[PDB]
Amino acid sequence: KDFLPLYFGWFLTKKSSETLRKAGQVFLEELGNHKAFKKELRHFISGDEPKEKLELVSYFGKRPPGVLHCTTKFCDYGKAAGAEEYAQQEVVKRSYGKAFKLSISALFVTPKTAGAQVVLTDQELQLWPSDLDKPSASEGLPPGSRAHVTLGCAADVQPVQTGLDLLDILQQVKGGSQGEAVGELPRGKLYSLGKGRWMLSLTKKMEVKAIFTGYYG
Ligand SMILES: [Cl-]
Repeated sequence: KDFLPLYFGWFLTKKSSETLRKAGQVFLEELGNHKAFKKELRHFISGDEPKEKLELVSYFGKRPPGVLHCTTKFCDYGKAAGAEEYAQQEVVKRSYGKAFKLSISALFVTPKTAGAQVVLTDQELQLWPSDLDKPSASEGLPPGSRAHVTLGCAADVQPVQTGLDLLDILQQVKGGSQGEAVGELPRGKLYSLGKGRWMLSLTKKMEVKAIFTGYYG
């Protein structure tokens, strides 16, 4: 029997991966120095940290090696639920190796993860899986809302958490967030969502080039 990839997704080109990685790092630096973030630090960490400055680049140390990616379907070589159905789809086979542009609308941080929110085109949405275990933070969010690029994770967090963290952030702002920004960073408006959750809504969306394919460990 033929096994499947570990996961399907869009793998950023080297240059797009470097552009987004650098924007993520700049965000972490700017956020950690922002007055609003600093005065909410005890909502973010929970230990015996001193009354000194947290460097978010250190905090989010488990950064992807190599290129960045946006996962569609985690397959675990066929062991994940829904893997075989996903992979057999015409659209997946037709798209395999195709180039796409991914639109990044926002960067976000929680105490667990840092990531970029991806807003998929209608063509890209056809590659989004139709799975069976709906996260409660996805209630009243449209399919494909979880799409993201992981930028870093805290030490004991697994990268999958980044999509759950995005969904939870999106739940906070689903009714609209006009007038609610706590402040601004150079590239957009900064939102403080409580419980260590922060979102930079980009003034101008970023656009990265990627290729749809399957990754094998
Ligand atoms: Cl979703």
